[PDB]
Amino acid sequence: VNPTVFFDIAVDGEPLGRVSFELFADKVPKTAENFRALSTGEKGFGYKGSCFHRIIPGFMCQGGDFTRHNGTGGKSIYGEKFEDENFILKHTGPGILSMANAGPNTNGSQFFICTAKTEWLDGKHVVFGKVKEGMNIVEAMERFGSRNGKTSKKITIADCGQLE
Repeated sequence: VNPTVFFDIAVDGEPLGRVSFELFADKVPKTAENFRALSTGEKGFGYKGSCFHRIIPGFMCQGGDFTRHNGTGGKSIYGEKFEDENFILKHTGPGILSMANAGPNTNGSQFFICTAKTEWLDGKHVVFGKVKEGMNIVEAMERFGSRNGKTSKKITIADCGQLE
């Protein structure tokens, strides 16, 4: 009833496992359709084959930059950027899926998964989903990042698509 999508994660090519995310289209529909369409790839472009470029252990895993692969690109299904839809949902704990951005109303395609409650980001980043299964795979990816976010291994979304 809320869509579910999955990413299959690979570390330098070696399969790691699958993470599935429930997307709260009931509360943040524009934001959640944007992540759903990029996971299926149905508009022509999307997340398949891209990497997690910034992983800061004990905080969050960030990816979604499918154009420049380092945090300087990405785009939404609506344009380069779109507005912050609302701030109903908050960063209550691990598994929260929230949009990364560069300031007010600059959402594109980059997202991050919280591995901690990060209440200081409330009202600054739009929360739109959470880990349904595979939290242990997010924990395992977290072991490859560092204090400044550089990764030891290339963490890529080998495959991704919808499940519900």
